[PDB]
Amino acid sequence: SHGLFKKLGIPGPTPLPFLGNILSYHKGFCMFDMECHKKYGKVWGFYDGQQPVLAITDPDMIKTVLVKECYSVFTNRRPFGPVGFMKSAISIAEDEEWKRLRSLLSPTFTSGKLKEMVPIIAQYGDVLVRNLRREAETGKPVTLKDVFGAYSMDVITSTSFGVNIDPQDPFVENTKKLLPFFLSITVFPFLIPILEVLNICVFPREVTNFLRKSVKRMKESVDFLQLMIDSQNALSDLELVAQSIIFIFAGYETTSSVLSFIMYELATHPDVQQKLQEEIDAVLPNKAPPTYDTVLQMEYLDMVVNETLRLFPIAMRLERVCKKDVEINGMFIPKGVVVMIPSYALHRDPKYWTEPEKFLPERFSKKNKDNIDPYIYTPFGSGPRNCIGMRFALMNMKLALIRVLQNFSFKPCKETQIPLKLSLGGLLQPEKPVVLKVESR
Amino acid sequence: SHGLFKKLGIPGPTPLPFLGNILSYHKGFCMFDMECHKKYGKVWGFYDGQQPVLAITDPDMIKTVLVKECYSVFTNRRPFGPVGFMKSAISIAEDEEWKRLRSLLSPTFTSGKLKEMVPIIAQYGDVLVRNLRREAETGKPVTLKDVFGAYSMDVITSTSFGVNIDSLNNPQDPFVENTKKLLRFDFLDPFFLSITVFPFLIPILEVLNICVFPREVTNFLRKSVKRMKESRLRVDFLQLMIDSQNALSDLELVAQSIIFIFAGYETTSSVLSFIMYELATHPDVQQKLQEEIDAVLPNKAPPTYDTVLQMEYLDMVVNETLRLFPIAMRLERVCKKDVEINGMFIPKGVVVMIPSYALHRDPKYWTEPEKFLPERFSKKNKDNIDPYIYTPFGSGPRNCIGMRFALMNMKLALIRVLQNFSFKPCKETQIPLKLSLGGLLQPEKPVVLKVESR
Ligand code: HEM
Ligand code: HEM
Ligand SMILES: CC(C)(C)OC(=O)N[C@H](CS[C@H](Cc1ccccc1)C(=O)NCCCc1cccnc1)Cc1ccccc1
Ligand SMILES: CC(C)(C)OC(=O)N[C@H](CS[C@H](Cc1ccccc1)C(=O)NCCCc1cccnc1)Cc1ccccc1
Repeated sequence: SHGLFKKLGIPGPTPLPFLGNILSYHKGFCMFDMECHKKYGKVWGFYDGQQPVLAITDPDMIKTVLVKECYSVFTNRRPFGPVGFMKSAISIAEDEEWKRLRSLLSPTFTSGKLKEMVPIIAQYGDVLVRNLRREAETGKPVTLKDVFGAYSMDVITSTSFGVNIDPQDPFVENTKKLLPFFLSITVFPFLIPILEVLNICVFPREVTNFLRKSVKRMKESVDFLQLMIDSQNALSDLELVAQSIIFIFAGYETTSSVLSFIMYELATHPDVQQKLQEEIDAVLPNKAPPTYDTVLQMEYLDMVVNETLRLFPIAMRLERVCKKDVEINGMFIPKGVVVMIPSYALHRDPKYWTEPEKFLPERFSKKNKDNIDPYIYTPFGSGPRNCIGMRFALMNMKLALIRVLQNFSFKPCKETQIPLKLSLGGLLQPEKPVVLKVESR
Repeated sequence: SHGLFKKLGIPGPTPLPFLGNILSYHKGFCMFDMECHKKYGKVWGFYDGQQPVLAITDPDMIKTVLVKECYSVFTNRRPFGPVGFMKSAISIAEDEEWKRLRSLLSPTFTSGKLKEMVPIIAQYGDVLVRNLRREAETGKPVTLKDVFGAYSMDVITSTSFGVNIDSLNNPQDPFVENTKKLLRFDFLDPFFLSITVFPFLIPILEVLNICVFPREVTNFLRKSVKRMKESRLRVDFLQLMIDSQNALSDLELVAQSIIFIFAGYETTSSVLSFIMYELATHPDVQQKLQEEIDAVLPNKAPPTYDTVLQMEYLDMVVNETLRLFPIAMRLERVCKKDVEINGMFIPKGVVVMIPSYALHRDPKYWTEPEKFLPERFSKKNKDNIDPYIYTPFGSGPRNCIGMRFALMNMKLALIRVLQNFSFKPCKETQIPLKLSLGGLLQPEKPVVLKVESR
């Protein structure tokens, strides 16, 4: 099954038996995609075990997979298991059950519901300034992911459940240890049903048994939880827990990690951090509380977040599974081949970005954003199955950037890893934690 | 009220009672703004009747009005009336209504939407080449405004509604004949010179259902858009308004559609006629432009989205023509509260105007400003260009929302036409071109040129 790409005339690295091309992951998913982006061109194919993975870079072919042929061919992602009861997760759901869950959780982040969340986040924006003021009056380098993780945990637990959880909070402690052995599932896809019918999972039982019991305590009979009960009156009780774990993890690990990526760039680029503080003071003088209209008005704030998401796409890749024999843009893709879109390799392609290594917010300016292909820059994906919490994540991260830059400035320390080396492992994280100096204003 | 600029120490022509400085418009908006820019300097003020109009020319002062203090101070334009139900149009909406309509219509011209419209425009390009070939085999000078307006009406009606109204031409198509008379602003006509100068005459006409647009063209466009709703039966301009309606009104949908139909017809065809006039009067520029198209698109290759963005000299010819002929001429903003920008106090109610025509021909910014030199916008010299002195589409949140669509439709026309034909002047070609001394930016005599095939 490894002579597939040799047959279709699609180039790619020579796979090893059983392992495939996984031994080339020693530098990471991103480094392997960039090396293959230069070695083989625009389209190459490699193997994750015996699972054939086809990488595409043509924007027209990307649009056909993500947007056009979504409900017809490229509907589901790579089968991920064993998950146990977490099979009902919208991020892992497939075919008809996904459309029911996607349409059930879509009204969670409308412009009206997002406008209601601004006063809720405005409360947590003050405790963030107060806790950072303690670490500002005392010369101590701040572990940013720590305090941002506490801020990111309160937002998603309040804007989705209405419950207040407020340094050793058992949620942040449990939600973080979903962070190895997967090396086997890529090589034993047949061991996935070995653990399904016999009920074995990959997620630790304690992080699920706690969250399953916490959602039941949350079931105090318009929120993200209130939508799932009104739609129940068909939604199951165990399916309700699976969607909460995805929202709790996405609201904590994604927002806080990107916020840590933004502060590092602003501290390592003083003129960029200064120009952003001046704009924030202009739109919001006297440290005025931010509103939904003032968040979208700050364009340089949007140009900074879009540039950081370009350099640091936490998802790195985009995966879709071809469910039947099709031919898109004059290229045949067999059934079962996982079509992959290297977001990291395309965000730093020298043939689409000038100086793709450096932090230049001028790329996303309204003067220059017309030269950016929306299918090359995909930090949240695209199509009907993109990031459903995209507008919620962009709002929460900007609310933290506004409320903090009004009161503090960020400078590098001695222990600040400059340049920031990304973790050579799996998910997109720095090797050493992001620590910076905080000075009051 | 005519002593406002005397109080603020701002220069300007002495106004007359009631009329103000309107009588200096005997040569037009452009000649008046250029005479004031040379006599009074960087900042001057005049009166459109009793309405004080402050003209600014400083790049930092223009950037503050158009970009910086947009949502807070300079958000709306001069009140234009009587318009009737057309007050809900995005170009005339004010404050929260415009902010709701602007975000509602911005996804119409994204990079993906414009790339979807290329195969649709490519269809009408072949019809344009065919009609230009009939008047080319026979030695007959062509009124470019006619053949480009029909092409501009085909493109904007299909890419925004999905309906094909003009077919094979049809030199008596109703849309072009009704849209060309939608609004013909003239000073020699009293009605406009009657208002403009006096604003205590707008609310009377509103209660009489009197509008600046004739009822014949509004009642037709009211039923034409209503007939243009065919669902159940793509995602275009019409599809965006209905999906956002499911709070958009029904008559508000026709209001925004009338603006898109007019802008797609008048702006695209008028600038194209200005471009072809410079190409015929400068065969070297037309030759050098034809060689670039043959290099990117050999053997008459069909133009695509990516190949259009590659032609630099095509972008340089369009930019220099838009410099010599800014169809908007002016950029006006209303100061809604007392402010002090760049060390200058501006009272509330004063209309801040940016003379785009006078700035595009300023000798202290452009070397030989009256000469057609596309080399000004070359990558060697484009860095020596201030983006707030050359504003053919405005700047800031309330700029031309159809800028990237207009630039594409004109280039897609220039490519497919120059691939097959060359343009030369005639006996009846007005050389030099005299601009209309009236209101809107048009030539006096229509641009007529001979069409030779290749
Ligand atoms: C900087 C922050 C975030 C980034 C960059 C991000 C990125 C992404 C990406 C790339 C995808 C896949 C798109 C595709 O496959 O085409 C995705 C899916 C998803 N995102 Fe996010 N995300 C972020 C934050 C969030 C947040 C705060 C939530 C809150 C609920 C969330 C919920 C989801 C869900 C549920 C999915 C799966 C959707 C589906 O399977 O239909 N994400 N995200
Ligand atoms: C060569 C072609 C065109 C030129 C030079 C041009 C120029 C301009 C200028 C200078 C403005 C005012 C900007 C400001 O005040 O800051 C404007 C506004 C506008 N233009 Fe155009 N335009 C062109 C074609 C088009 C097209 C094709 C459309 C299609 C819809 C369009 C729709 C509009 C609208 C709706 C506004 C008002 C925007 C608002 O009020 O928010 N224009 N145009
Ligand atoms: C990396 C590897 C090989 C291990 O496999 C993936 O884990 N890969 C996913 C498949 S299942 C994933 C598992 C999971 C993780 C944490 C908690 C619960 C389940 C999953 O459901 N996570 C949804 C998290 C929400 C989120 C996270 C980041 C950005 N936005 C939203 C495929 C996938 C990757 C990235 C985005 C969406 C889907
Ligand atoms: C000569 C005078 C007084 C009229 O003076 C202006 O022309 N002044 C406008 C004010 S109302 C204008 C009226 C109108 C005209 C024709 C059809 C419908 C309404 C208006 O709304 N037309 C929008 C047309 C779209 C367009 C036209 C040209 C370029 N792009 C887009 C203020 C104004 C000027 C320039 C751009 C936008 C607004």
